[PDB]
Amino acid sequence: MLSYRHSFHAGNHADVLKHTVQSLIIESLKEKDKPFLYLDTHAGAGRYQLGSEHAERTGEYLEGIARIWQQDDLPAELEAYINVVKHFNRSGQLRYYPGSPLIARLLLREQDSLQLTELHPSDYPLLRSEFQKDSRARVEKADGFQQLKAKLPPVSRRGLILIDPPYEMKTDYQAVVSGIAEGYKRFATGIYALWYPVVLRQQIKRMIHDLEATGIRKILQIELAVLPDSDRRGMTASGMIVINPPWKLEQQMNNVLPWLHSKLVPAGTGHATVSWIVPE
Ligand SMILES: C[S@@+](CC[C@H](N)C(=O)[O-])C[C@H]1O[C@@H](n2cnc3c(N)ncnc32)[C@H](O)[C@@H]1O
Repeated sequence: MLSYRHSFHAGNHADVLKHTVQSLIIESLKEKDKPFLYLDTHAGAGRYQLGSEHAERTGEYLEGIARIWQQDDLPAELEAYINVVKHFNRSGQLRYYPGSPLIARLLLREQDSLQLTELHPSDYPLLRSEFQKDSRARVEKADGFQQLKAKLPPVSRRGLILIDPPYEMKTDYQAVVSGIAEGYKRFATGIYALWYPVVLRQQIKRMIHDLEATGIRKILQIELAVLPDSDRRGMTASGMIVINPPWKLEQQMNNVLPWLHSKLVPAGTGHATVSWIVPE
């Protein structure tokens, strides 16, 4: 029960993909002056210490953010995200990694809003202190999936909903789908970004089945695999499923995925794809 700790994984290849997509979506939303909501259902601590014992045990950040953040030929699509990372590592050494709530905190504007939830008794107080005196943000110790009912639609009528669970309980694979259907019912023009791991390809196929069955349209799938699928290799890939993706997102991902994959996976194994689960 809440035994998952994101500090082991912070800044790994999956975070790099996830936060790339988050930032691009946010930048798109800012192309209109009107305010929007950023909703993070499973928000985490806010930032992560990479020198921590948990990070270095896996050291997964070494094969993720570390391989891209100082590249001189960084694609223009990655600048906003990487400039947030640099902000938290101004010494030029990689010591801290910003979670989704801090990427949002620095990319959102004065008029925009954040609604964040985190249940874990270590991570919640940490997240709360990240947002003291930032009156744009509401931070609660509550179930994230329940927010898709309670907080939608936003008063602004615009927004990004990031659903990023740890999949520690297998039930998450169903809960993400029913959660999205509940959210969509309330706010059908929302942008929903669902992160998923590939541990067993089986469970992803089924999840995508259930998503298709909701009848929701306009669903984009972005996946980066560092290894081919297996049933004995832990997490070999991760992806972002985006409902109502912004107009440029498909092209931006086509622009940046080959570079990303080349940097994250120098051996060239696995794959990286962008395609539609359900077209318009
Ligand atoms: C991996 S993290 C997400 C990190 C964050 N979104 C980021 O990008 O930096 C998943 C988190 O969800 C929390 N959690 C698990 N179940 C939850 C629930 N039902 N509601 C809210 N938070 C949950 C965990 O404690 C953990 O911090």
